Amino acid sequence: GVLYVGSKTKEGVVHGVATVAEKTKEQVTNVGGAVVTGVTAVAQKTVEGAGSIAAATGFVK
Amino acid sequence: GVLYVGSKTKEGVVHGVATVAEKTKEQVTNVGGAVVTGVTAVAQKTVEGAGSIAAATGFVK
Amino acid sequence: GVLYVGSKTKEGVVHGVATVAEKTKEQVTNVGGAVVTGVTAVAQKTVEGAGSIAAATGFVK
Amino acid sequence: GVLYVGSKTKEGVVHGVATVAEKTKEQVTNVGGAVVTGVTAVAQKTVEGAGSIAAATGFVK
Amino acid sequence: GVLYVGSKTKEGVVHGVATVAEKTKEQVTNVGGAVVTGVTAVAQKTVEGAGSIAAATGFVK
Amino acid sequence: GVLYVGSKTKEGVVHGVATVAEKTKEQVTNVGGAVVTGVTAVAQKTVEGAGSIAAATGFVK
Repeated sequence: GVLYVGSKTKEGVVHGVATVAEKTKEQVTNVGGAVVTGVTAVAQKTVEGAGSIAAATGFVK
Repeated sequence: GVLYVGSKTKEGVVHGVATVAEKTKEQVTNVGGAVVTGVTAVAQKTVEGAGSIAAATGFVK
Repeated sequence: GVLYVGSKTKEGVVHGVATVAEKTKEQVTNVGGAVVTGVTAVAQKTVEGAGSIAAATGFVK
Repeated sequence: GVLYVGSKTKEGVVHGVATVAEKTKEQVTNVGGAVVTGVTAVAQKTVEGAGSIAAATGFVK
Repeated sequence: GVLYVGSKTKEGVVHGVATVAEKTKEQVTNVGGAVVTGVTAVAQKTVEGAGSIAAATGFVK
Repeated sequence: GVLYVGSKTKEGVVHGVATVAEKTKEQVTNVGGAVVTGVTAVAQKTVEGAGSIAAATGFVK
């Protein structure tokens, strides 16, 4: 079906994901999967089958 | 069916996910799955089948 | 069916998820699944089948 | 001596002089002298001597 | 002496002099002298001697 | 002496003098003298001697 997105902004500002750490001993950072982060961000049908986007670290020390 | 999104903003400002830590010993940060974060953020039908987006760390020390 | 979203804002400001920690020993942060966080945030039909978005850490020490 | 004028407005709107007439036979409009009309309008020492600003029509039919 | 004018506006709008007539027979419009009309309009010492700014029509029919 | 004018506007809009007539028989329009009309309009010492700025029509029919 139809999906109409119309925007008439003026002076937009976007930040997406942001990670910060300090004085840590052991850092592990994992980002992704389906991050989109726009000014007119649009996502549709990220999975349309028996499929996975499991951005799963699995820290097993 | 129809899905109409119309916006006529002026001077919008967006922050999405934001993580901060300090003086930690062992840091583990996992982000994703279906993060979108827009000024006109739109998501639709993120899963349309027997599928998973399980952004599941599984810290097993 | 129809889903009409109309907005005529002026000077909007949005923060989404925000995590903060201090003096911790062992930090574990997991975010995602279907975070959207817009100025005109819209989600629809996040699951339309036998599927899961279980952003479930499972800290098993 | 000192004359300090400080303003920190936001969204100001000013109209100055405004004349309107209708169905008149004989119209005579005279404006001036020391009209100032600002958003931070300031006037000082408009006359500092034996001088005149007499915006005086003198309709003598 | 000192004369300090400071302004930190945002979105100002100014109209100065405005004349309107309709269905008149005989129109006479005279403007001037020391009209200033700013967003940070400032006037100072418009006359500093034996001098005149008499914007005086003198309609003598 | 000092005369300090500081402005930090954003999106200013100015109209100065504006004359309108309709269906008139005999129109006479005279403007001037010391019209200034700025966004940071400043005037100072418009007359500093035995002198005149008399923008005076003198309609003598």
